[PDB]
Amino acid sequence: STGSATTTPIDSLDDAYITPVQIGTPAQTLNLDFDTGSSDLWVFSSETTASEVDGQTIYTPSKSTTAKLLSGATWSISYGDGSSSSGDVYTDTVSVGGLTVTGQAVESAKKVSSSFTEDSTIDGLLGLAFSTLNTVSPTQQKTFFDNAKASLDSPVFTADLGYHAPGTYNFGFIDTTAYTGSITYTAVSTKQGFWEWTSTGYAVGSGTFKSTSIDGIADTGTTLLYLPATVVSAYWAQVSGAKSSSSVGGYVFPCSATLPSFTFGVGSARIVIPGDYIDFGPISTGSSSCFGGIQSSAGIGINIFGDVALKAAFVVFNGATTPTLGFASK
Repeated sequence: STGSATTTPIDSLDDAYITPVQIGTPAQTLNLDFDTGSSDLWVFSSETTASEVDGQTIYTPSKSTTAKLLSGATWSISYGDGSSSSGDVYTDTVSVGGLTVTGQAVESAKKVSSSFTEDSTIDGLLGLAFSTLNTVSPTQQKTFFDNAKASLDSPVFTADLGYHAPGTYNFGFIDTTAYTGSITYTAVSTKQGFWEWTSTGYAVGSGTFKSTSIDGIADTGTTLLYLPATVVSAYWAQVSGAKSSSSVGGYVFPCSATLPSFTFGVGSARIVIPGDYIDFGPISTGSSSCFGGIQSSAGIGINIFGDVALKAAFVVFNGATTPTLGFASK
């Protein structure tokens, strides 16, 4: 089997991407944030505290003939941006782009933090990291991908995120028309439960490539590119007037700037992030200070190849017995 679903930016900045997902019988379609940095599939629901719902579409298990309470199971998750959610668990039929999993754990939110409430466009998350990170207790649950894997034509999924445009998540096949040149594969460590890999270096603009190992995670659920302070300083030093602002919470730059590109290494291959991808616009409405899309990972504890990086590539998440990651230009 295979699946193919379009993923769409939630706003003009590509802050996140939503993908329609069918849950239950008859289908209830919710728009979920596919997150390769976490491993819970959770939804706004009929159980979510009413004051914490503001425009989201909810899953109502009582209206699904295939929903079953997973008795005694609870979940609770906290994300890197400080947001959180928690609740109880149902199993139900879940389909993505024509690919169906029966008995998928669907984590129903009883509580969500303010950032989730405030984002009316995101009806929940669909985790695509390794199932070892799943938070369901006392019986840990598998991700949608883990459950689908054995049925897939090939044990892979791909992320093809657009810049200010829709893109695609495919399951079970590699669309050879979706990228240019060849795919370069690189080793993954699953030790922390992430799609963790080591980039071979970077360049700023038309500058020379610096060969240096940068361990980080491929994380579709993180907006920006978070890299070591040394690398980030070298990037922003090439932008007149750019500075790190503790009041704003990172590097800002004059909105009048033209940003240089940023290149990262994948083995001997190179992925180029155009400068425009690094522009996250005015820090506040009408400001001439703009927020940067490359930020320091210092104090996160891990480097994160988030959407800014991933949307510059066609990315293969290879879930074979020994997982690997592939990157191609597009």
